[PDB]
Amino acid sequence: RENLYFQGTYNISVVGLSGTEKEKGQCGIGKSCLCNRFVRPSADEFHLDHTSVLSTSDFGGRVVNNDHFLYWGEVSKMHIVEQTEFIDDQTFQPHRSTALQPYIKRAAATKLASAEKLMYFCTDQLGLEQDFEQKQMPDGKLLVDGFLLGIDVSRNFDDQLKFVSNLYNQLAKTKKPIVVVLTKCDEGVERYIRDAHTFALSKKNLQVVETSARSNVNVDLAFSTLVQLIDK
Ligand SMILES: Nc1nc2c(ncn2[C@@H]2O[C@H](COP(=O)(O)OP(=O)(O)NP(=O)(O)O)[C@@H](O)[C@H]2O)c(=O)[nH]1
Ligand SMILES: [Mg+2]
Ligand SMILES: [Mg+2]
Repeated sequence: RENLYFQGTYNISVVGLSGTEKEKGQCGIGKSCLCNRFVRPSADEFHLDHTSVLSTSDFGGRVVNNDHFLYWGEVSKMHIVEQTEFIDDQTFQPHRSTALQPYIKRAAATKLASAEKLMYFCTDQLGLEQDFEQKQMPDGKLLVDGFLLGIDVSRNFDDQLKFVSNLYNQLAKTKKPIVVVLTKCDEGVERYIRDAHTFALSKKNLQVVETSARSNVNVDLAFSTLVQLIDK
């Protein structure tokens, strides 16, 4: 409720350039690794490799649950979702392509009902979910409180930033708090970092947190920064 000092639970959606392997140059922008390091930061539980190329069976399992988002779990309360795009492992087109909103619209969704969705660990889990802990997304539904807007600044960047700008506009229409997160800063390019900062400075009170999921720098800070903004 709006009158409370701390709302106590925070549903955070992590978004950024997403699509086919080709649209990502066979290299995603860092959403999954950011989420993974936040929710389960131990070396034993952190995976650098989280493919979004899935079989129809993987896509229809209870972890993916016919969604283009993943429930990464609960941090203790913060519930973490990654908005992405899953492609078929034979046709290489998005799962349910004809039925889908474009990513920018999909990713800006603030009501995320996926009943009996299980928490995601890794693509190994998929269709083998009995082999992992089975934690369900709360209430089968999340009302998004805020967004982390990811930008890969590591060494086609200008097209990424164009996409980020269009995605930002969709997010801003929600009137939900947004924090820009620069990802893979352990390999960061100063020109890219500078351009990302210029973009965020063009907006009203848009903070930028510089992160590395790989080196485990500023991951908690990115999320805490958003939680603080949510409660303002
Ligand atoms: N150097 C470096 N590489 C990283 C970092 N985070 C992720 N990566 C690399 O970038 C790859 C893609 O990261 P990933 O988190 O899966 O991206 P994504 O945005 O989830 N991709 P998708 O759009 O497919 O869901 C990883 O497999 C890893 O090689 C980081 O902090 N530093
Ligand atoms: Mg991912
Ligand atoms: Mg409040």
